[PDB]
Amino acid sequence: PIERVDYICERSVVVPVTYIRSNGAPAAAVLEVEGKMVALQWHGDLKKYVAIDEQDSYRWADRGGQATLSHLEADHTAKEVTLLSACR
Amino acid sequence: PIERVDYICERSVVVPVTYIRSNGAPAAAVLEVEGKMVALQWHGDLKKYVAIDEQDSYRWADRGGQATLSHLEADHTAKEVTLLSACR
Amino acid sequence: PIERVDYICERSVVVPVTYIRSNGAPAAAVLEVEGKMVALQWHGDLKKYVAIDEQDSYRWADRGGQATLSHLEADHTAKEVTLLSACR
Amino acid sequence: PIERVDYICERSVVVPVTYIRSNGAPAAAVLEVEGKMVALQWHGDLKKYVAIDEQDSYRWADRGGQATLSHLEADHTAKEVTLLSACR
Repeated sequence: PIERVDYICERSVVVPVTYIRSNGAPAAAVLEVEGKMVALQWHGDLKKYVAIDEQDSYRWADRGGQATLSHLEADHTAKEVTLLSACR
Repeated sequence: PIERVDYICERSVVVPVTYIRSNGAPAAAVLEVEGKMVALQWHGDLKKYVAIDEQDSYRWADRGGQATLSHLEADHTAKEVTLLSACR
Repeated sequence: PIERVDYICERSVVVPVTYIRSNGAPAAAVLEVEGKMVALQWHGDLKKYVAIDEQDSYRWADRGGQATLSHLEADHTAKEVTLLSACR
Repeated sequence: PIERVDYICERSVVVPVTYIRSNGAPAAAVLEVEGKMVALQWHGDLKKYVAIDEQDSYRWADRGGQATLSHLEADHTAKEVTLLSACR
């Protein structure tokens, strides 16, 4: 299943998302944020999508009506930075 | 499998693509073209990805080193319009 | 004067434009097309805006309700390619 | 004068900017951030460019090698939010 969902975040920022499912389960999300196309893979353990690029580790948490785009710099001192809190 | 591929087309136009595979086979492609995020599903019969939106029916043909972005307006008189011929 | 105008072209392609005027006259246009920010300068002789980058010579013709995005490759054999015919 | 400058910010975020000058002085900046084209006018008093849209009041401070994208929500309780700290 392929589903296009547009999210509207603070400052009227639009985050377009493509969700890709496989056999009932979340598998992939692709989104456009900060001028990048960000491919993310579902992480059932973290219950969040995590960018496939370890260098540029966006995370996208789908919580139904709401969603959160965060980012973790690739550093042990780095903490997850919430970048946007979205609504579809 | 999730794979980010960037394509460079005529006029140095960059088409970012996310390919999503399922059990060895192509399944989905997501690309950014003409300022849109375009979700496409693999069509084995047409051996091309076809937008999930019948209204805005981009097609993306992956031919290895080269790729073609086309579009079909949703009309019986409409013919496939080649929009870009890409290289990765 | 600075004016944001959004144009809707074929395939529902949106071309956002910023027009910059100086002392009553057109001076600059900035648009987003083909994933690029394209800065153009008014050419009174050609009555069209011409990209400042001679390498990537978009032209934008403002004809009121309608507008045309064209491109000229930097070659003597090259002819102006109409890329989009827009409406605001 | 029309000048294209690309800025690289945190998370490798690229902010393309067009600066428009008039008779030696800054006048306008157009940038692409958060998926928007943002037209800004120079404010000599604030020594920063301020979006022409009072609703979506990005500010862009050009400090030579470095630059800052901020935003002010249109509310008396709102404080300027630094969104990015850029380098050209």
